[PDB]
Amino acid sequence: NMKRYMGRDAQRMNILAGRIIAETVRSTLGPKGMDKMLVDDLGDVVVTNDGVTILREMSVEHPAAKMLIEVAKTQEKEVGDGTTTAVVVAGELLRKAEELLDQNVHPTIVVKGYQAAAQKAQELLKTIACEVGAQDKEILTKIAMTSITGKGAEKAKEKLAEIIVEAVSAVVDDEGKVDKDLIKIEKKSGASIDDTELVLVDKERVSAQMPKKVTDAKIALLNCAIEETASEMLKDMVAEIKASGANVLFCQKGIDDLAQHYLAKEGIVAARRVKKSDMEKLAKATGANVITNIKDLSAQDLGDAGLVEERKISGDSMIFVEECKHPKAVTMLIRGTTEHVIEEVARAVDDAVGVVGCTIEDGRIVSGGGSTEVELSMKLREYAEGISGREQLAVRAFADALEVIPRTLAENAGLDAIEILVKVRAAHASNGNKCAGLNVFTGAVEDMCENGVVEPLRVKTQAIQSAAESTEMLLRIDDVIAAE
Amino acid sequence: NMKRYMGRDAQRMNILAGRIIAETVRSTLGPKGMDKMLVDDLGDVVVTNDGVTILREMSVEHPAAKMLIEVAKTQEKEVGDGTTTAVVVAGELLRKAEELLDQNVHPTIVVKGYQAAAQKAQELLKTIACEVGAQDKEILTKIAMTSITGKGAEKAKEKLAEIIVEAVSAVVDDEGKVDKDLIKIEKKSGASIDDTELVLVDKERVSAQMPKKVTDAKIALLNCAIEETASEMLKDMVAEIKASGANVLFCQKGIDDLAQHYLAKEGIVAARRVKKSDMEKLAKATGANVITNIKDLSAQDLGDAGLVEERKISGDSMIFVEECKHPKAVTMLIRGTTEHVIEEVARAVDDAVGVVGCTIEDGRIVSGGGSTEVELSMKLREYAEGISGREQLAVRAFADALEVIPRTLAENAGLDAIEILVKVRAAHASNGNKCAGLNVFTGAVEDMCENGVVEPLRVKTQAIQSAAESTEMLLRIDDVIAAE
Ligand SMILES: Nc1ncnc2c1ncn2[C@@H]1O[C@H](COP(=O)(O)OP(=O)(O)OP(O)(O)=S)[C@@H](O)[C@H]1O
Ligand SMILES: Nc1ncnc2c1ncn2[C@@H]1O[C@H](COP(=O)(O)OP(=O)(O)OP(O)(O)=S)[C@@H](O)[C@H]1O
Repeated sequence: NMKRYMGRDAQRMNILAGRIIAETVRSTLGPKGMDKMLVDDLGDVVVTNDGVTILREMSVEHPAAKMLIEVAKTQEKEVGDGTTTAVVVAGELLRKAEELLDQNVHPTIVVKGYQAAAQKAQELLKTIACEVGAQDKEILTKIAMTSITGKGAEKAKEKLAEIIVEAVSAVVDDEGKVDKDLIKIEKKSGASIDDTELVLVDKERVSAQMPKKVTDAKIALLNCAIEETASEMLKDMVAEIKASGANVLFCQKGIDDLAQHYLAKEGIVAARRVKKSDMEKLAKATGANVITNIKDLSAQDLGDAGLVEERKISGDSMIFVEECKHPKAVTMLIRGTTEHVIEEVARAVDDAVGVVGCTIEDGRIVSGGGSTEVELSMKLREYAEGISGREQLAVRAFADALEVIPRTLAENAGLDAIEILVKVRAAHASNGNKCAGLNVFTGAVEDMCENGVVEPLRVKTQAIQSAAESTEMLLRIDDVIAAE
Repeated sequence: NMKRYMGRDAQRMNILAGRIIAETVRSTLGPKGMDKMLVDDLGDVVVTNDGVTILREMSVEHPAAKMLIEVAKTQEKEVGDGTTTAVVVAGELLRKAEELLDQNVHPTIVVKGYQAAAQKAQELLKTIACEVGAQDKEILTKIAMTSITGKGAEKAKEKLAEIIVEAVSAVVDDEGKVDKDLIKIEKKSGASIDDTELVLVDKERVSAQMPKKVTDAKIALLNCAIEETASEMLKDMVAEIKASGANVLFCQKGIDDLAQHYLAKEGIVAARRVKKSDMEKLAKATGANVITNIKDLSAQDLGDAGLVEERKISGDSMIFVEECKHPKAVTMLIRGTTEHVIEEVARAVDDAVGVVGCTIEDGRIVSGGGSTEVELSMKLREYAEGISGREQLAVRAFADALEVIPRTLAENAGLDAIEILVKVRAAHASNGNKCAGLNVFTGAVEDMCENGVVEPLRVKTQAIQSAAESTEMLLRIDDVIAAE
């Protein structure tokens, strides 16, 4: 009772389960990559190329397959971009492992070489990484351009990348990290995509008596109700909010009609029945605390916004909580034709903000298009030469597994994956180039540094470490116990 | 009509047929190699380790398998030793080929790299080959010792190798080739193996009147009968033999009683009804011509032997046709307990004569025990690095196939074939040793030059060229037509 596989039947069962879900997202990789349509139980339709969004919301039930959905989940959490690359590598590390397992090479000798090679791979990517001065805006534009590319070439327009860099360099708290929460994202309609210019609550003001737009507003987020009868029992409740010094008031519950007069009598603007999702947004953006008791409302529990304005944007009158000047907080009015386009243009900026923010924090970038994958592969095979024992073959299989990304890039491009794999490999020997990679549009092998195809070092370093540590643990299983 | 396989079903059918007969002789290789027992239709039993004798006399019927029995057949014809090694390599070249065929790499790109690598392998073995002065007898003893070893360590005794070298160095016709036919092989009984001292016709003299042993005898080989009635019609026939000047007469047919008196009257010794097999032996050893007419018997059709003597060796009185002094022809009295032992001690010398004769003619030897196989493998992988295109992978597969012999040597030894394959490979890098190989008795990797494990260059160069040319032709078949 109830389900168990023995030794060889357990090792092959776990390796096959990791490889089968890896091939599902193997075609999505590359500028000429494929998209996936997922239809669940509800009949809800969604089409996505992003590797992490596919694995999370689709029906997966195999025990070994569920463990590999933690690699991409910690890839989007730590980096964001490179969720597809982190899964495919892990699949190839299982393919090169079972080739050694059938030859009676012990799994512990395999895990001995796999860890030692991954320990060396991290201390080899450091040299081949180029240093990008934190405010070198011409390179930062290229890094942002490389991030928008991959989701679409038509999305990658010269003017869009210039806007993103200006926002990230402004929100840097000297010295000198980058907080991604400081940039506010707004999703509005209107014939745009190009009209995109450098929290939005779907509500109005509780009374027409209240004014419309402050400068340097203090926002009190109340979870508790400000309620009553007919005997001015709210004059205390209104004065308690005035005691803290908050001119803006976001209430999650209902505000009574008597309190509406008194809050407007002071000059304080209030909003009734704001969605619970929007209340959690306001607390983290402005730096506010959600208070569930009006008696204990403190002045240090209030958030700080730059510009609060009830604009009638796209017809609807909504509360524009953003804003600043010499600004530590920036708002991005991401706009497009249909809401489904807007959300995609919103997620495209999410990756573009991350890479520029990572470049400022680190300094660091590596050549994309399967360029640094070849350089690291040839440097680890010569590293394997100086290792005595059976653990050498594990390092050799680790290095031969690194050539999967440049191989799969040709698989989805149209060109032969066997011919180019030799052309780039020969163009890495001795010295040059280190930056030589495959350009899917041109066809021939080109220098990626001059093409503008660059990705942050964290995209490659995290993806290797997350895939290595996962495959090391998966090769340490010989018995599977699955009840029910 | 009648049998045909299409494309992929034809290529896999021919590769599998070559590999299946390669595994049959794969266990025979090495000092700790296995023997094979073959029972045919007649019920005749014979046990042999020699790779070429197995493939020739056993029941083989597959069309693709019969073509690979021409490699070892031309290995024993050209070299002698290394018939097993020539087949196993050809099998691995088919295994590494079908790995490329499943990846849609075209067979002509495979044959392009396989030929170019074999062309380089021949011009890389020339440097790693050591020059052995033709009369350097201390090394020639080691080469002879290495030849006797492989068939048996108990066969390999110090005194035996010293005897062989003296015979080969004497039969050298200056300057300066070695004729293997000049050394006569005799198979006699008696408690020996150690009593082996540095044509034998199973017949006597036709008349007791005839003498027994000449010096510098001229031998007339007659196929025609010297026959008669009762009216001295043989006085012409006897005088016609005397006209040529031959004191020794070997007759294949019957000699009549009247001619027996007249031949003995002259002093000419004759023998009646010598086996047809022995007549062909006498013609090639002494340098004689088989004449089928007594009227045309010429003096230039007579052979020349050193010593002809009717010894009563081992009880039986047989004609000892050998012999010399300052000798261009040498006789080896190979002796043992049972006739089946004698024949094996006779075949063990056959390999020992070849290698010493090849060393005098060439100069040349390479380290055995899978030593030069590793050196050539690492030198062709770096040679593959400087080749652009898909033909590189064919050279890589050609070089990776060379490590089969050192791998199979460990397979039959008892030690791990995965662990040692790394130990020797790492001990070949940069410079040293070139002569590093596996010693099956010691276990650890040792220098083969100091151990005395050396083989002629022709053993390795012929085996590669015979296996490469065969596998190149076999990869050029896509349709099989087999009628009946
Ligand atoms: N113009 C280009 N030429 C060649 N390679 C490129 C180019 N633009 C991007 N790349 C490479 O393509 C890969 C990115 O492909 P994507 O399909 O976006 O997958 P990912 O970034 O691994 O994961 P996502 O984006 O989170 S789904 C990286 O390895 C880039 O270096
Ligand atoms: N003492 C030794 N230590 C290591 N290798 C050895 C030793 N003696 C011989 N060898 C190697 O063993 C191989 C010879 O093995 P064998 O089984 O005799 O097969 P073969 O010579 O290929 O074919 P035969 O003799 O014609 S059957 C050669 O590659 C030798 O260099």
